[PDB]
Amino acid sequence: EYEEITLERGNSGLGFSIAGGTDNPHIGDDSSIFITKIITGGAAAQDGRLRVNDCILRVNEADVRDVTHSKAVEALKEAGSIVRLYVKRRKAF
Repeated sequence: EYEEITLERGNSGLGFSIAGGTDNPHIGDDSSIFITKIITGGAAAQDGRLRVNDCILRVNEADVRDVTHSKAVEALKEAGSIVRLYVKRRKAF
């Protein structure tokens, strides 16, 4: 099951936060950064944005799995007006 979320841009804090660590905070093999928390009180929360805690599959139709910490923050922010995130979840066991 996959559900894409197309939210609008912000200005200085959409409302949701993200965590990452490819080569900025500490060395690592997995560049794919994950979400930490969705802070209510922003364009993101206003339109929606659920509580995430994992890495996104793609951003703005492009995979941002090739970034650093400061790049990921900008990869979204600099994504443009409307930002669309795709997330898929497979069922098993």
